Amino acid sequence: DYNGQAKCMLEKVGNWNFDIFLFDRLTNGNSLVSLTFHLFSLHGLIEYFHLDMMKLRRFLVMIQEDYHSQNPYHNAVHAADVTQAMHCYLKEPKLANSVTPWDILLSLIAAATHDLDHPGVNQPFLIKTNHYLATLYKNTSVLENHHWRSAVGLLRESGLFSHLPLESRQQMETQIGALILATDISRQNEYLSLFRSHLDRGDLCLEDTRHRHLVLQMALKCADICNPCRTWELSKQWSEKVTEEFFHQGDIEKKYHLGVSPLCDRHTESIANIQIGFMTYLVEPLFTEWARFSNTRLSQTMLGHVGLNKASWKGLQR
Ligand SMILES: CCn1c(NC(C)C)nc2c(-c3cccnc3)csc2c1=O
Ligand SMILES: [Mg+2]
Ligand SMILES: [Zn+2]
Repeated sequence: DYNGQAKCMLEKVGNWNFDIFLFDRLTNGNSLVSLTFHLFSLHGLIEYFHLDMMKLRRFLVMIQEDYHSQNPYHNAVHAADVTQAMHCYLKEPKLANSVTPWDILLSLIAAATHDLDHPGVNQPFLIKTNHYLATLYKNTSVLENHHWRSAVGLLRESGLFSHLPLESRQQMETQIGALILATDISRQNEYLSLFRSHLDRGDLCLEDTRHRHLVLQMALKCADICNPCRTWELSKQWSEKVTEEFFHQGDIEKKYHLGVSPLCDRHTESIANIQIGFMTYLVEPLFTEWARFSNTRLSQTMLGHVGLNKASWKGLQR
């Protein structure tokens, strides 16, 4: 029965109300591999790049298995969700009419690997505990650099693009890296201001690769924080999961006298308040600029869901 209904759900992979949780349940935890394999096929990439499907499945599996399923939030299902959202944005007319198969290929791989091997604790925690990653990357986008170099290790190991020129492989690594690093939420002000200027100037030229890759970076930043732009039933689950993971980092900081990070203290913070401030200060500003770039039904739908989800969280207060 379950393999049947999964196939059926994928017919609706371009829907904003896709249900990634049911999809992962139906596939016995195989959502990222199964979703992304399908999108590679849907976007024609297996033919366009003469990909061996056996190596494709192996690469996708090494990615999926390199997420920590025991993280409440940062696991392969969040990756699969971000990949499905990215696919919806690639379908928006300004992207659909300018992106190349190569852009589509990098965007999906970057979405799929953007949180690879995430340890379930944030950058200030890794820095203050002297984790080896923080030294390796000199305290700068420590997580994102880790996800990226981990992704480059899987690309090399899989041999999936071994038949393409070395220079193409290197460029793939570099452009994926610029996409993943854009997901460092602590640098949102820099990406959002740059984006907002171009949008004020009206100077973006989507047949220019540099401009188009800045837009793709904005698209991936959207995909990564679009949980509140989903339906209430989806958004509620993501908010519980994200909060569980934050509160767990707080319990460790409390137990070991590490200093409790903002948002991680279960005794002074609530799920509702955490969501409301996140929506006001990070989600709405990004999605309002995004809706100026791509002024479509999808962008309105996304922003209506934020307004609605925000009223729900206020409702659940006093
Ligand atoms: C969409 C999942 N998500 C993420 N994703 C970040 C981790 C990319 N961040 C936050 C924050 C937050 C607020 C302030 C500063 N840093 C994080 C509050 S709620 C929330 C959330 O639901
Ligand atoms: Mg991340
Ligand atoms: Zn993420």
